[PDB]
Amino acid sequence: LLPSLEDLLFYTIAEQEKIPVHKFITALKSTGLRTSDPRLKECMDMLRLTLQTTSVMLDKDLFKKCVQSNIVLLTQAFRRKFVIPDFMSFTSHIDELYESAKKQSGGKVADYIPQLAKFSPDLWGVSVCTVDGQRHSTGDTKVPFCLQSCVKPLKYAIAVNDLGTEYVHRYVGKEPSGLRLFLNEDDKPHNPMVNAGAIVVTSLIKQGVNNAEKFDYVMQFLNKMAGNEYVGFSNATFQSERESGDRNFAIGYYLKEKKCFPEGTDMVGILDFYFQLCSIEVTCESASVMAATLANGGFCPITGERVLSPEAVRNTLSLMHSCGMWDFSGQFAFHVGLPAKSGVAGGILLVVPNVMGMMCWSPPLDKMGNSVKGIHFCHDLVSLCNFHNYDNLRHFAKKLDPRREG
Amino acid sequence: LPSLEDLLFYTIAEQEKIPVHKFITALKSTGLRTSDPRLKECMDMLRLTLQTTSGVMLDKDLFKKCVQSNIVLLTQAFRRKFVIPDFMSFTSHIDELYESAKKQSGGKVADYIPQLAKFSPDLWGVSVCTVDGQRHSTGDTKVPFCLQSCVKPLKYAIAVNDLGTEYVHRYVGKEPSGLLFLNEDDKPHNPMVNAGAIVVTSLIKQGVNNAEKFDYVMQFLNKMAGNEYVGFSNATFQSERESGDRNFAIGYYLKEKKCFPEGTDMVGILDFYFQLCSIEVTCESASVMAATLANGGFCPITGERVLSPEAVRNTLSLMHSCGMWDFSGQFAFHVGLPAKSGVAGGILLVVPNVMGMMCWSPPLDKMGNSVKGIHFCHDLVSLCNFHNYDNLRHFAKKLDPRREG
Amino acid sequence: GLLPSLEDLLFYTIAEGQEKIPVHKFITALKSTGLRTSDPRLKECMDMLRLTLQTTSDGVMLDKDLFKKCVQSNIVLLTQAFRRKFVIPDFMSFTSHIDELYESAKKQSGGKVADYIPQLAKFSPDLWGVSVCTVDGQRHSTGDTKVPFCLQSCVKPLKYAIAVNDLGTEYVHRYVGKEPSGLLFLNEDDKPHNPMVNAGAIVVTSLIKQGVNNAEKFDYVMQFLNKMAGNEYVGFSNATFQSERESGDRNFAIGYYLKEKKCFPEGTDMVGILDFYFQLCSIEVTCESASVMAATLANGGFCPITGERVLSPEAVRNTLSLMHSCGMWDFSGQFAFHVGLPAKSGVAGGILLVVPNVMGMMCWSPPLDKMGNSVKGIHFCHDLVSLCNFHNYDNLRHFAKKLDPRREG
Amino acid sequence: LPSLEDLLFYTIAEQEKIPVHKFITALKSTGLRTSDPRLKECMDMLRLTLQTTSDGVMLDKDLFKKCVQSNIVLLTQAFRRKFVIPDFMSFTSHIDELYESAKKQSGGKVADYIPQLAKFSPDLWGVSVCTVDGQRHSTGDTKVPFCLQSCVKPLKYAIAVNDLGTEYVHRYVGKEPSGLKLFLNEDDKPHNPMVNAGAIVVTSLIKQGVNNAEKFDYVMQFLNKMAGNEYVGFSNATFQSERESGDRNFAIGYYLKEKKCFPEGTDMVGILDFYFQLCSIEVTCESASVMAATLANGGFCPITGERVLSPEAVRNTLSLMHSCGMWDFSGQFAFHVGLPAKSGVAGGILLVVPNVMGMMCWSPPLDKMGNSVKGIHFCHDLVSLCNFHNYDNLRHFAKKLDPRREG
Ligand SMILES: NC(=O)CC[C@H](N)C(=O)O
Ligand SMILES: NC(=O)CC[C@H](N)C(=O)O
Ligand SMILES: NC(=O)CC[C@H](N)C(=O)O
Ligand SMILES: NC(=O)CC[C@H](N)C(=O)O
Repeated sequence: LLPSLEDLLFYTIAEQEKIPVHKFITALKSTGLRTSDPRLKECMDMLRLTLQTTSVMLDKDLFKKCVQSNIVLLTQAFRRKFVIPDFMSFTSHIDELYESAKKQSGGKVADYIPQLAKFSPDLWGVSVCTVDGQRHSTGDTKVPFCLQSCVKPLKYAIAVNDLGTEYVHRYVGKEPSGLRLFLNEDDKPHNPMVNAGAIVVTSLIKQGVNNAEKFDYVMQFLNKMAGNEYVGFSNATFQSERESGDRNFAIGYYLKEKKCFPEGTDMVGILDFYFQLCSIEVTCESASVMAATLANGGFCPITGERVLSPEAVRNTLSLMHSCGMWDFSGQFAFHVGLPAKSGVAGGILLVVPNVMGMMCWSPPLDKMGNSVKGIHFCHDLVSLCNFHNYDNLRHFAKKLDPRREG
Repeated sequence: LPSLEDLLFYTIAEQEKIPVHKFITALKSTGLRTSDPRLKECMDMLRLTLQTTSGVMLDKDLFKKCVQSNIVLLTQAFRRKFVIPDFMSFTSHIDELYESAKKQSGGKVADYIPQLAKFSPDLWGVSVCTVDGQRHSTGDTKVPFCLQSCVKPLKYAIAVNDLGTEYVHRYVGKEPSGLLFLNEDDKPHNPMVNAGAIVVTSLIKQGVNNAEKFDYVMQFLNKMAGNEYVGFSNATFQSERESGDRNFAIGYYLKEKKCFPEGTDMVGILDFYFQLCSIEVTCESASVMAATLANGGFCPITGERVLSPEAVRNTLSLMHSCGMWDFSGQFAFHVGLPAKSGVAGGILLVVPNVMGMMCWSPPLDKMGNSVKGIHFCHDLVSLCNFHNYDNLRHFAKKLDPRREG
Repeated sequence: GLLPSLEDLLFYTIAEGQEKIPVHKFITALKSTGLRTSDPRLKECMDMLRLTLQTTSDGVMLDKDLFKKCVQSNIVLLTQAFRRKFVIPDFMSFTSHIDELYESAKKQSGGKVADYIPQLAKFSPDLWGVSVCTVDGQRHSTGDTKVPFCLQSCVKPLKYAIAVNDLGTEYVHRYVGKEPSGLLFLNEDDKPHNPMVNAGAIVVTSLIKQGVNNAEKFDYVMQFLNKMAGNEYVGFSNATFQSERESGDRNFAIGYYLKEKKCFPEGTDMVGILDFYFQLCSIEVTCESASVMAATLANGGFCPITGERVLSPEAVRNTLSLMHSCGMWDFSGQFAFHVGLPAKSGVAGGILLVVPNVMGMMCWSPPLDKMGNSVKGIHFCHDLVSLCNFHNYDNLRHFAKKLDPRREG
Repeated sequence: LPSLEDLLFYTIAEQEKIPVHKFITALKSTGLRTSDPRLKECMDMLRLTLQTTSDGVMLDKDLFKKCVQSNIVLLTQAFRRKFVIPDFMSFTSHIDELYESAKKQSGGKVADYIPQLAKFSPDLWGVSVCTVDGQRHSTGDTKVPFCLQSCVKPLKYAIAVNDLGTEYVHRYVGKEPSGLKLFLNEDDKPHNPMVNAGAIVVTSLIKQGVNNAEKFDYVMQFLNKMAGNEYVGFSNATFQSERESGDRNFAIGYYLKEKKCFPEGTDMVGILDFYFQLCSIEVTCESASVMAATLANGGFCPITGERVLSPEAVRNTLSLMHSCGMWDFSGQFAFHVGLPAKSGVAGGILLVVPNVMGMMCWSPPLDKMGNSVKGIHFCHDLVSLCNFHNYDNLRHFAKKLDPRREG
């Protein structure tokens, strides 16, 4: 009845009675998946074992032997079922967008922390990870840098995940500021995407256990969001933050005075936990998986595991849309229309919902604290593709739609 | 090789002839209306065919004679290619949401003018027009009422269409205020508040007189509504102009702050502004206007291009963040849909790529938003993965009407 | 025992040991006290001197009989003048300081004549006048002190004083606040912040003489300013009034906003009140007549050159308090701290200035600084308090090196 | 030309010898206290004369001269009704009536944010007067120690301006009411020295360079001069509680440091400590009234004659007390009362009637704006009765009475 889906896929990769391993790997990579994709491990484990047998071809039987455990995911890849079918074409566009933004040399590397915010201004990296796990990187995408305020969406998602929308917003608002004292009309910080809200959010997570276990908890959570790619910690940055955090201590003592914390909070300990979270290191590549988890409804696209509740992800994307780019948030929301969160190390965590996640990193910031190259890339991207939140999917004038074939 | 009309014919038959009522009943179940302008040739031919009797049955060749001219649309309709395939199931959910909000009898009918205070608190209508022209109304959806601030996205869309983003926003901002009148640049905060709308009004069709400015807008609103009802309440306009002290304060303040293009007659612009607020619609015709905004600027029941994609994207963005007065931030967070409320009780609602809607009930909550409409919008999104930041693949237990199963 | 008459006592002081006093010698001695022979309180004495001067061809010598005859009806005021009982006893010396202060402020030629209406733009920037009227009626002017100009916002304390005079403190402040704003139309009770800014002045205007028409209201205020000015010059610039009404978009915005917020007494015709407000801004004074108005405020509401009670002590105290904190636009806080005098500036370049218990002054020069205050006048105010212990919180017993013109040596 | 001693002697012995009690009784009726530091030589010689009895309790012209000669100028001013309030006993009667009227105002809440303030009885109420000539009057609980709290804010600003001048001090602090927490005005300075942010900055200007123990002693020595060496103490219990519960003040201090509002070389956390100490300095109504009298008298302490503050310091302090001294009530207090005043959370109101007298009113129960209810009531009543409003007129003042005039 059914010519096995393995056999079907074998005769679309051949046409020619055996398939060399290199030709299978090359074709796989042209789909956008990496050979290292964790959902492909059994297939790659079977390829490693078959290759050990001789100093290397593949009949229909050996092909079924290697692909049968992952045949569904491989088929969607090879039959152009992914969110961006023509990924190689899309990748060329990202590279042009990267090169155009590389010429933008304005901005100043933040210097308030000595601790390696002596980063080179020429550092510039862009990483893409689609909701189906297709990957592309250009530039300095393996270099660790601190999330800084890029961590704010992530830890708010964690808190809404563990505690729910209602409890979290007992303590922090859900709206942009006004031209920004610290607290809105209900004497809550305005939203989780500014320092006061992030500090209150930090006090909500894993209450009860000590700070060392809270950090372990958040790290394990970030690991799931990144599909177990690079997450780390900059103790140097942490020490800088805690010695130069005069504004944050002011916020902390103010929040404590206005009774903004859940009962039982040690505010100075929370501030320390806050500085730790800002000092978490990612790379562009690992951070883009984190964004793609947000783009994919809370499922990590390269592992398939449910990481956040959909309520946590919708809420996070909403507040990233309106509050994520500091004083530029209103203009960014209007011209780019994408959930994004910037950080003072030069990172912009960018989310194209249902499509892809991205991390852009260039240390030189503009006057509002946003990476100059990153802001430029974001504008170009949406000017090229119909990814703006309120672009139309049918009628989009000169823009390109990478979700489509023609 | 075999004809599209025949394939469609063989789908509706099973049975060498299709009864006419069978064809019509199947067509309406898709959600298209018999009166759809894109179906006029089909329906005229059906009407003419029945006159020249010879019975009431359509064989293959007669079927081809009738549907030939609109075959593409009739097939997208019949092959379940529309944005909401199981439209009748969705329709029944709309009615449920309608009946829930009907019971929310709270709020106060606006009474700063006699025309608004006249309206019964119990008038409540909801109308739906998808981006493919599928229609559904429940309640008081053929009762005329004034757009009031619901016109503000529409005239801004007209301004961006004729003038572009960069020009228009020399005069008006693009953010919620959070709080007045002017932002840090001495511009009104956004086009969705009186000060910004008054300035947007002064950008439209500069040079010509007010009668021609108005007719230019009315003809524009007619295209957005697929030529359904757009009218004018002179009674409301006269009351607006004699009780709008606040609006006169804004207008003089704008003139003092030099907020208008050079050559503006501010009191004339205020008059034009009051006229735009007094334009009348029904839920049904306003829902087509919203659907045009849902459909990238093409009117879904006529196929006509009305607005630039740029105008539509801008308007949706500012409706999202600024369209529900002091509730805008909470609406964006919990509903996540572009919407615009007005003091007559209307909420102009857009679900991008899906549909436009108009909800109307005169009683307002103390933020100025129709109580029944606010309740309906929350219910709608609690039920369907329509929130701007819902996910289209993983959406918990929400219903997705774009799908079949 | 009995009485050697006060008239004869005074005659001997003026008659330096001689038999008769020539009339010119009496006038010169009188003028040296600071009083003007035209002082309304001295009219009988001057009438009698004029009658005596009629009997003779040229000049007359006054014996004690003729002296008592001319002087008897005003002998008390004349005795205080001549026995140095006036608030500034050595007025000639003080007058020389005012002239020095005047001359050095004359050199401050910066600022910009207001030009939002043509009438204000036409005034030359070198017009500069300063006039002093003490609470005892001693007068001094230097510069362009008889040139009419519009009170503009300088009228704001005056109509507020009229409203408190007629209506009381509690009623008036149902409608307007009593504090400086800081940073925009209404305070937290939805009242204009104070009567010294446009919104509060417009509301104050709607409180005065309600129920009669605008023409009768203006006559009423005009008569009131005449009393405050001791019947010196008060007028009206219809040209300024017309330009104000056609140019004041900000004031129309304010009036529509106040109407919206229900800031007016019930029954107010708001555009009619705006018209009345433009009229009040267009009232004309000179430095000399305006200094008498200031001196009425310095003197607890008694006009010092007529002795008539013009305003209640309550109206005057309220007015001086709000001029102190709110009278110099955005510069009020600095002016209160460094000058410490109730003052009120206007866009024509006037600064109505009060030294309570001492004197009133009008300084006028059209060129304004970026805050709307006359450059020369502001310079003069600072100099005056650098020189004399007139600051609100200068101490009257220990004031270090400042002069105190109230004291003899 | 007869001698001032003899002239005064005749004025008192209407008749060849004055009894001592008669001299003392007439002296106290001028309002001067027999303990006045300016009268010590007179008082010392009087008691020494009583020891060597002889004549009895009777003073002749030569004994009177021996006793009063060293203080004759002051005693003559007193006895010849030349003090600023000549009929002091009558004025005293009015103060008493005003006191009793405010005593019936039992509203308000004692501050409870630290236990030291919470333990004070609501019914404590005292009012003390010291004129610029040293005339003294007290009614109620005027010998009960309480903390200055924010009443110290004008006193340390006055010290700062005295030592450093107006221009330097106001590089760091503004000179106007705020009207609109905010913390900072447009120039990124605290609005004025009468609010916590400005006071904290002013605290950081005094005796820069020396340690906090020496800064504190410098200030205490300064307050003791203002108070004519009457009680100035310290509540370490209040200080401990202040620093343990001053979250808001730590917020301000870190914000101030973030915005670079301190002089360079400032240890903000140590300045916060010094600030809590200044708030914990103790006075009584009687000694605090002398402090306010010093401000009333252009910087001279009226019961010692000592120059304590420059006139510049005093004028600045009185100006900012006028417009900024009663928290959110400042604008209304300036309009209706028109007197320089400073309230504090322990119930004190430091009150200055310039050229006339200083006062301290104290009652712990505060109103919703932080001001003592009985004290606010007394200040209104005082100015309703007397032409002491800054913009009252000294010649035409309606039905008010002027205690400076005789009739
Ligand atoms: N803006 C950022 O990226 C955060 C920087 C730093 N951790 C702060 O809290 O201010
Ligand atoms: N909210 C509204 O619908 C406003 C309408 C009304 N005409 C106004 O301009 O205020
Ligand atoms: N400062 C002024 O004198 C302004 C007066 C002017 N007529 C106005 O109402 O604005
Ligand atoms: N406000 C006061 O008078 C004292 C309390 C104030 N919180 C302080 O700094 O001590």
